[PDB]
Amino acid sequence: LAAPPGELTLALTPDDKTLDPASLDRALAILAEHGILVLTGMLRTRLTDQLRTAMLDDLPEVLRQQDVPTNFVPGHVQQDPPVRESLLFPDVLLNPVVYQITHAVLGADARNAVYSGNMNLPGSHEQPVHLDEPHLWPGISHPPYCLCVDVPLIDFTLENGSTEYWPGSHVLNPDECYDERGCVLPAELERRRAVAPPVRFPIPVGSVVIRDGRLWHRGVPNLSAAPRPLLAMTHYTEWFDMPPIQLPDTVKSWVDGSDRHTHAHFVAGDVDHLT
Ligand SMILES: NC[C@H]1O[C@H](O[C@H]2[C@H](O)[C@@H](O[C@H]3O[C@H](CO)[C@@H](O)[C@H](N)[C@H]3O)[C@H](N)C[C@@H]2N)[C@H](N)[C@@H](O)[C@@H]1O
Ligand code: NI
Repeated sequence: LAAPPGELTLALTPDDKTLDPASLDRALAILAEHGILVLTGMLRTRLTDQLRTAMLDDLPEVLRQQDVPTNFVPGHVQQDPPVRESLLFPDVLLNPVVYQITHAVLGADARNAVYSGNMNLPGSHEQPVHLDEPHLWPGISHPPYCLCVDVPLIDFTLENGSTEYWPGSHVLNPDECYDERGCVLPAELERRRAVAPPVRFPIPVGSVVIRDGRLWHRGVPNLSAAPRPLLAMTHYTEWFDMPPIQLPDTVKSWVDGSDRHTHAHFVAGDVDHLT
């Protein structure tokens, strides 16, 4: 593919603060059927440039750690973006279109409880197909309780490790489908591949991906010369237990008391996001 598939894609400008009813209906219809929705033209260059720069500037500190935290296989580094006041942007944390969709899917009490990132390094390995958040009981069909909000901080290409997604996989929860790490058992993977094979496609910087937290996906090798930073948030239902995001009380004024909710603990000092 050369672009996000039309059936998963809704196009916007950074000026759009709400989806009209027909746009919201299509957004919800895509998330319900495919478990993944690509929103193009959401974020200004000004914001993505500063976040990209901050995360690449922090990568050296991350690679110096005694144990570099990875997801599954070499080269998929867990990296939190900074929570400096200067790098906490309302249009990223409290995006009005993102929360319009998450409010409609999860309810008005839904809250962001993740402010993290995935730095995919040059020469990274293939992750096993997994879900980031499990089904709440084995062998049970239930609606979503969490939505991953993924912000690419550079153009994602097939070369630099755009994520493999398995459309419609978010509703699959037969017995002995998942292991303790959330990896899909091989038997189920092959059966699914027959009827609905995975897709991988470019995603331009400025885009936002909203997906069911239970969607099957894998990180894949970054074959470029440059690390591929993703900023990651996750909206949960009110009743799902999550630790709070540590934020500086310098952002409490606009974060706390907003009707788009964040599970946050506000600290007096600077926060150390890296450990
Ligand atoms: N899309 C955002 C992020 O999603 C995932 O991070 C998740 C964990 O996966 C999840 O853990 C779940 O899975 C574990 C192992 O399967 C189980 O032990 C655990 N009980 C179960 O809650 C935590 N609750 C929250 C964390 N933010 C990815 N790792 C990461 O790449 C990505 O940035
Ligand atoms: Ni994952």
